[PDB]
Amino acid sequence: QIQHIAIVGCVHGKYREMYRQLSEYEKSTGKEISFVICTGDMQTLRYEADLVYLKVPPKYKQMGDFHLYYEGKEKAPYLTLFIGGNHESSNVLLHLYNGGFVCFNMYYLGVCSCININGLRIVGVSGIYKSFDEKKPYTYPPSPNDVVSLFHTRNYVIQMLSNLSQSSQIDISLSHDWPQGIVMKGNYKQLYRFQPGFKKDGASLGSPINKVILNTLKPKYWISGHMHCEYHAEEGPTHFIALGKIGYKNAISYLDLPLKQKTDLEYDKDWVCNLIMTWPAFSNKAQFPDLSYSISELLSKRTKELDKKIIELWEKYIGLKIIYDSDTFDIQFTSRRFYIEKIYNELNI
Ligand SMILES: [Fe+2]
Ligand SMILES: [O-]
Ligand SMILES: [Zn+2]
Repeated sequence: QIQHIAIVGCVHGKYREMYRQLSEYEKSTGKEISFVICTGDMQTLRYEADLVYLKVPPKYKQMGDFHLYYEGKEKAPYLTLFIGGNHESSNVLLHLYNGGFVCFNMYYLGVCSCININGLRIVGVSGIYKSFDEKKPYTYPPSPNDVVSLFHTRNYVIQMLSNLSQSSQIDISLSHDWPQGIVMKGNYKQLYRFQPGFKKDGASLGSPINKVILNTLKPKYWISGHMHCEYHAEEGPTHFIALGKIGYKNAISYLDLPLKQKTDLEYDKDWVCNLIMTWPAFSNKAQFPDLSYSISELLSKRTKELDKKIIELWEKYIGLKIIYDSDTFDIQFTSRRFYIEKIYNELNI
Protein backbone atom coordinates (compact mmCIF):
# COMPACT_ATOMS: atom_id res chain seq x y z
CA GLN A 1 0.00 0.00 0.00
CA ILE A 2 0.89 3.69 -0.28
CA GLN A 3 1.51 6.28 2.43
CA HIS A 4 1.02 9.91 1.41
CA ILE A 5 3.49 12.20 3.19
CA ALA A 6 3.10 15.97 3.00
CA ILE A 7 6.36 17.93 2.70
CA VAL A 8 6.24 21.65 3.53
CA GLY A 9 8.82 24.37 2.98
CA CYS A 10 8.70 27.49 5.15
CA VAL A 11 5.73 27.98 7.49
CA HIS A 12 6.62 31.40 8.96
CA GLY A 13 3.92 31.10 11.61
CA LYS A 14 1.00 30.41 9.21
CA TYR A 15 -0.15 27.13 10.70
CA ARG A 16 -3.90 27.60 10.17
CA GLU A 17 -3.42 28.24 6.45
CA MET A 18 -1.02 25.29 6.14
CA TYR A 19 -3.44 22.86 7.79
CA ARG A 20 -6.24 24.37 5.69
CA GLN A 21 -4.41 23.54 2.45
CA LEU A 22 -3.51 20.08 3.79
CA SER A 23 -7.21 19.41 4.40
CA GLU A 24 -8.06 20.65 0.89
CA TYR A 25 -5.63 18.04 -0.45
CA GLU A 26 -7.33 15.21 1.45
CA LYS A 27 -10.80 16.24 0.29
CA SER A 28 -10.02 17.24 -3.31
CA THR A 29 -8.07 14.00 -3.88
CA GLY A 30 -9.57 11.51 -1.42
CA LYS A 31 -6.08 10.51 -0.27
CA GLU A 32 -5.15 10.34 3.41
CA ILE A 33 -2.10 12.15 4.79
CA SER A 34 0.03 9.86 6.96
CA PHE A 35 2.04 12.72 8.48
CA VAL A 36 3.49 16.15 7.68
CA ILE A 37 7.14 17.14 7.25
CA CYS A 38 8.26 20.79 7.52
CA THR A 39 11.71 22.13 6.62
CA GLY A 40 11.74 24.98 9.14
CA ASP A 41 10.87 28.59 9.96
CA MET A 42 8.24 27.38 12.41
CA GLN A 43 8.28 30.44 14.72
CA THR A 44 7.06 28.44 17.73
CA LEU A 45 6.46 31.51 19.89
CA ARG A 46 4.55 30.51 23.03
CA TYR A 47 3.74 34.06 24.16
CA GLU A 48 4.76 37.69 23.63
CA ALA A 49 7.98 37.35 25.65
CA ASP A 50 9.37 34.88 23.08
CA LEU A 51 9.50 37.63 20.42
CA VAL A 52 12.96 38.58 21.75
CA TYR A 53 14.40 35.36 20.29
CA LEU A 54 12.87 35.82 16.81
CA LYS A 55 15.72 37.02 14.56
CA VAL A 56 13.79 38.88 11.85
CA PRO A 57 13.68 42.34 10.33
CA PRO A 58 11.29 44.58 12.30
CA LYS A 59 8.46 44.08 9.78
CA TYR A 60 8.32 40.36 10.69
CA LYS A 61 8.29 40.70 14.51
CA GLN A 62 4.93 38.93 14.69
CA MET A 63 3.54 36.18 16.90
CA GLY A 64 2.02 34.11 14.11
CA ASP A 65 -0.36 31.22 14.71
CA PHE A 66 1.65 28.84 16.92
CA HIS A 67 0.45 30.25 20.24
CA LEU A 68 -3.10 29.18 19.34
CA TYR A 69 -1.89 25.58 19.12
CA TYR A 70 0.28 25.95 22.23
CA GLU A 71 -2.76 27.25 24.15
CA GLY A 72 -4.96 24.45 22.82
CA LYS A 73 -7.40 26.78 21.06
CA GLU A 74 -6.27 25.07 17.83
CA LYS A 75 -5.35 21.41 17.34
CA ALA A 76 -2.97 20.19 14.65
CA PRO A 77 -4.95 17.58 12.64
CA TYR A 78 -1.81 15.74 11.46
CA LEU A 79 1.40 14.59 13.10
CA THR A 80 3.93 17.24 12.10
CA LEU A 81 7.70 16.65 12.19
CA PHE A 82 9.92 19.66 11.67
CA ILE A 83 13.41 21.09 11.99
CA GLY A 84 14.50 24.61 12.83
CA GLY A 85 15.18 27.33 10.29
CA ASN A 86 16.42 30.91 10.69
CA HIS A 87 13.08 32.39 11.83
CA GLU A 88 12.44 30.57 15.11
CA SER A 89 11.76 31.06 18.79
CA SER A 90 15.37 29.98 19.21
CA ASN A 91 15.09 29.76 23.00
CA VAL A 92 12.34 27.13 22.67
CA LEU A 93 14.37 25.04 20.22
CA LEU A 94 17.47 25.28 22.42
CA HIS A 95 15.52 23.83 25.37
CA LEU A 96 14.48 21.03 22.98
CA TYR A 97 17.89 20.55 21.33
CA ASN A 98 17.47 16.80 21.93
CA GLY A 99 14.06 16.97 20.25
CA GLY A 100 10.60 17.23 21.71
CA PHE A 101 6.97 18.09 21.16
CA VAL A 102 6.35 21.84 21.15
CA CYS A 103 2.61 21.05 21.34
CA PHE A 104 0.23 18.26 20.38
CA ASN A 105 1.11 16.64 17.02
CA MET A 106 4.13 18.94 16.45
CA TYR A 107 7.48 17.21 17.08
CA TYR A 108 10.79 19.07 16.79
CA LEU A 109 13.71 16.86 15.76
CA GLY A 110 16.26 18.89 17.72
CA VAL A 111 19.54 20.32 16.50
CA CYS A 112 19.79 17.04 14.54
CA SER A 113 18.53 13.49 14.96
CA CYS A 114 17.06 10.47 13.21
CA ILE A 115 13.54 9.18 13.90
CA ASN A 116 11.46 6.20 12.79
CA ILE A 117 7.92 6.24 11.42
CA ASN A 118 6.00 3.83 9.16
CA GLY A 119 9.15 1.85 8.48
CA LEU A 120 11.05 4.97 7.39
CA ARG A 121 14.18 6.57 8.80
CA ILE A 122 14.12 10.38 8.69
CA VAL A 123 17.13 12.59 9.43
CA GLY A 124 16.79 16.27 10.30
CA VAL A 125 19.45 18.99 10.24
CA SER A 126 18.33 22.32 11.73
CA GLY A 127 19.57 25.84 11.09
CA ILE A 128 21.29 27.71 8.29
CA TYR A 129 25.01 27.93 7.61
CA LYS A 130 27.23 30.82 8.68
CA SER A 131 30.95 30.05 8.61
CA PHE A 132 31.78 32.29 11.58
CA ASP A 133 29.44 30.37 13.93
CA GLU A 134 29.94 26.75 12.81
CA LYS A 135 32.44 26.08 15.63
CA LYS A 136 30.63 27.91 18.44
CA PRO A 137 29.17 25.89 21.31
CA TYR A 138 25.64 26.34 22.59
CA THR A 139 25.19 28.54 25.66
CA TYR A 140 22.53 27.50 28.18
CA PRO A 141 20.19 28.84 29.46
CA PRO A 142 19.28 30.89 26.37
CA SER A 143 20.27 34.56 26.47
CA PRO A 144 18.74 37.37 24.38
CA ASN A 145 22.27 38.17 23.19
CA ASP A 146 22.33 34.81 21.36
CA VAL A 147 19.34 35.54 19.09
CA VAL A 148 21.70 36.24 16.18
CA SER A 149 23.65 32.96 16.51
CA LEU A 150 21.36 30.29 18.00
CA PHE A 151 19.98 29.23 14.59
CA HIS A 152 23.36 28.75 12.87
CA THR A 153 24.19 25.15 11.98
CA ARG A 154 27.17 23.86 13.95
CA ASN A 155 29.83 21.76 12.23
CA TYR A 156 29.68 18.96 14.81
CA VAL A 157 26.35 17.65 13.49
CA ILE A 158 28.38 16.12 10.63
CA GLN A 159 30.17 13.80 13.05
CA MET A 160 26.93 13.04 14.93
CA LEU A 161 25.12 11.83 11.79
CA SER A 162 27.88 10.31 9.65
CA ASN A 163 27.42 6.68 10.78
CA LEU A 164 23.61 6.58 10.57
CA SER A 165 23.53 4.78 7.19
CA GLN A 166 25.84 1.91 8.20
CA SER A 167 23.13 -0.56 9.23
CA SER A 168 20.32 0.59 6.92
CA GLN A 169 19.62 3.40 4.49
CA ILE A 170 18.11 6.82 5.21
CA ASP A 171 14.79 7.33 3.46
CA ILE A 172 14.31 11.09 3.96
CA SER A 173 16.73 13.79 5.11
CA LEU A 174 15.69 17.33 6.06
CA SER A 175 17.60 20.61 6.05
CA HIS A 176 16.48 24.22 5.96
CA ASP A 177 18.94 25.77 3.53
CA TRP A 178 20.00 23.78 0.50
CA PRO A 179 23.00 21.45 0.32
CA GLN A 180 25.82 23.46 -1.23
CA GLY A 181 26.22 22.84 -4.96
CA ILE A 182 22.89 21.07 -5.45
CA VAL A 183 21.64 24.08 -7.44
CA MET A 184 23.82 23.03 -10.40
CA LYS A 185 22.39 19.49 -10.47
CA GLY A 186 19.02 20.48 -11.93
CA ASN A 187 17.56 22.94 -14.45
CA TYR A 188 19.50 25.86 -12.99
CA LYS A 189 19.11 27.96 -16.14
CA GLN A 190 15.34 27.86 -15.63
CA LEU A 191 15.78 28.57 -11.91
CA TYR A 192 17.90 31.64 -12.70
CA ARG A 193 15.07 33.01 -14.86
CA PHE A 194 12.60 32.97 -11.95
CA GLN A 195 15.29 33.67 -9.31
CA PRO A 196 17.83 35.99 -10.97
CA GLY A 197 19.54 36.77 -7.66
CA PHE A 198 20.70 33.16 -7.31
CA LYS A 199 23.10 33.18 -10.27
CA LYS A 200 25.80 35.33 -8.65
CA ASP A 201 26.42 32.73 -5.92
CA GLY A 202 26.88 29.94 -8.46
CA ALA A 203 27.65 26.51 -7.03
CA SER A 204 28.42 27.98 -3.58
CA LEU A 205 24.72 28.70 -2.95
CA GLY A 206 23.70 26.29 -0.19
CA SER A 207 25.20 24.94 3.06
CA PRO A 208 28.52 23.05 2.98
CA ILE A 209 27.44 21.16 6.12
CA ASN A 210 24.34 19.76 4.42
CA LYS A 211 26.45 19.12 1.31
CA VAL A 212 28.77 16.84 3.29
CA ILE A 213 25.91 15.08 5.09
CA LEU A 214 24.10 14.43 1.80
CA ASN A 215 27.23 12.96 0.20
CA THR A 216 27.88 10.79 3.27
CA LEU A 217 24.38 9.41 3.90
CA LYS A 218 23.03 9.51 0.31
CA PRO A 219 19.35 9.33 1.35
CA LYS A 220 16.53 8.55 -1.06
CA TYR A 221 15.23 12.10 -0.59
CA TRP A 222 16.68 15.39 0.62
CA ILE A 223 14.08 18.09 1.32
CA SER A 224 14.94 21.75 1.91
CA GLY A 225 13.24 25.14 2.05
CA HIS A 226 14.48 28.64 2.94
CA MET A 227 14.80 29.95 -0.63
CA HIS A 228 11.03 30.52 -1.16
CA CYS A 229 10.96 28.70 -4.50
CA GLU A 230 10.38 25.24 -5.95
CA TYR A 231 13.31 23.23 -7.28
CA HIS A 232 14.25 19.63 -8.02
CA ALA A 233 17.64 18.03 -8.66
CA GLU A 234 19.38 14.65 -8.67
CA GLU A 235 22.68 14.07 -6.84
CA GLY A 236 23.55 10.45 -7.57
CA PRO A 237 20.81 8.29 -6.02
CA THR A 238 19.36 11.19 -3.96
CA HIS A 239 16.23 13.05 -5.08
CA PHE A 240 16.59 16.68 -3.99
CA ILE A 241 13.38 18.68 -3.52
CA ALA A 242 13.13 22.35 -2.52
CA LEU A 243 9.89 23.99 -1.39
CA GLY A 244 8.59 27.53 -1.00
CA LYS A 245 6.86 29.39 1.82
CA ILE A 246 3.29 28.92 3.03
CA GLY A 247 0.98 31.26 1.15
CA TYR A 248 2.22 30.22 -2.31
CA LYS A 249 1.47 26.99 -4.14
CA ASN A 250 5.12 25.87 -4.33
CA ALA A 251 5.17 25.46 -0.52
CA ILE A 252 3.57 21.99 -0.23
CA SER A 253 4.31 18.82 -2.18
CA TYR A 254 3.51 15.16 -1.53
CA LEU A 255 5.61 11.99 -1.42
CA ASP A 256 3.73 8.81 -2.34
CA LEU A 257 5.88 6.12 -0.72
CA PRO A 258 5.28 2.40 -0.13
CA LEU A 259 3.84 1.54 3.29
CA LYS A 260 5.25 -1.76 4.53
CA GLN A 261 4.35 -1.14 8.18
CA LYS A 262 2.28 1.47 10.00
CA THR A 263 4.14 2.28 13.22
CA ASP A 264 3.96 5.09 15.74
CA LEU A 265 6.70 7.70 15.86
CA GLU A 266 9.79 6.12 17.43
CA TYR A 267 13.34 7.15 18.26
CA ASP A 268 15.94 5.80 15.85
CA LYS A 269 18.06 3.05 17.35
CA ASP A 270 21.39 4.12 15.86
CA TRP A 271 20.72 7.75 16.81
CA VAL A 272 20.00 6.83 20.44
CA CYS A 273 23.33 5.00 20.64
CA ASN A 274 25.15 8.01 19.19
CA LEU A 275 23.26 10.23 21.64
CA ILE A 276 24.38 8.17 24.64
CA MET A 277 27.99 7.56 23.55
CA THR A 278 28.62 11.29 22.97
CA TRP A 279 27.35 12.24 26.44
CA PRO A 280 30.84 13.17 27.78
CA ALA A 281 31.01 15.95 25.19
CA PHE A 282 27.61 17.28 26.33
CA SER A 283 27.99 16.79 30.10
CA ASN A 284 28.39 20.54 30.80
CA LYS A 285 24.84 21.91 30.73
CA ALA A 286 26.11 25.51 30.50
CA GLN A 287 28.18 25.05 27.33
CA PHE A 288 27.93 22.17 24.86
CA PRO A 289 29.34 20.44 23.01
CA ASP A 290 32.82 20.46 24.55
CA LEU A 291 34.87 20.01 21.38
CA SER A 292 38.00 19.16 23.33
CA TYR A 293 36.44 15.72 22.95
CA SER A 294 36.42 14.08 19.53
CA ILE A 295 32.88 13.07 18.58
CA SER A 296 34.13 10.51 16.06
CA GLU A 297 36.43 9.10 18.75
CA LEU A 298 33.51 8.90 21.19
CA LEU A 299 31.37 7.13 18.58
CA SER A 300 34.15 4.71 17.59
CA LYS A 301 33.59 3.01 20.96
CA ARG A 302 30.18 1.72 19.85
CA THR A 303 29.87 -2.07 19.87
CA LYS A 304 26.90 -4.31 19.17
CA GLU A 305 26.92 -5.39 22.82
CA LEU A 306 26.87 -1.80 24.09
CA ASP A 307 24.26 -0.79 21.49
CA LYS A 308 21.96 -3.55 22.74
CA LYS A 309 22.50 -2.47 26.36
CA ILE A 310 21.81 1.17 25.48
CA ILE A 311 18.48 0.37 23.82
CA GLU A 312 17.51 -1.86 26.75
CA LEU A 313 18.06 1.05 29.14
CA TRP A 314 16.50 3.62 26.79
CA GLU A 315 13.29 1.59 26.48
CA LYS A 316 13.21 1.29 30.28
CA TYR A 317 13.70 4.97 31.16
CA ILE A 318 12.33 6.77 28.09
CA GLY A 319 10.61 4.24 25.84
CA LEU A 320 11.11 3.56 22.15
CA LYS A 321 7.98 5.50 21.19
CA ILE A 322 8.15 9.30 21.09
CA ILE A 323 5.19 10.33 23.26
CA TYR A 324 3.75 13.77 23.96
CA ASP A 325 5.01 15.48 27.12
CA SER A 326 3.30 18.69 28.24
CA ASP A 327 5.96 19.68 30.79
CA THR A 328 7.63 23.05 30.32
CA PHE A 329 10.53 23.01 27.89
CA ASP A 330 13.18 23.88 30.49
CA ILE A 331 12.07 20.79 32.42
CA GLN A 332 12.19 18.59 29.31
CA PHE A 333 15.73 19.87 28.75
CA THR A 334 16.84 18.71 32.20
CA SER A 335 14.80 15.49 32.12
CA ARG A 336 16.18 14.17 28.82
CA ARG A 337 19.77 15.00 29.78
CA PHE A 338 19.23 13.32 33.16
CA TYR A 339 18.42 10.00 31.50
CA ILE A 340 21.17 10.29 28.89
CA GLU A 341 23.62 10.73 31.77
CA LYS A 342 22.05 7.81 33.63
CA ILE A 343 22.19 5.41 30.67
CA TYR A 344 25.80 6.34 29.86
CA ASN A 345 27.01 5.87 33.44
CA GLU A 346 25.32 2.46 33.61
CA LEU A 347 27.43 1.28 30.66
CA ASN A 348 30.62 1.56 32.77
CA ILE A 349 33.22 2.84 30.30
FE1 LIG B 1 14.46 30.40 6.11
O1 LIG C 1 13.27 32.12 4.41
ZN1 LIG D 1 11.50 30.99 4.69
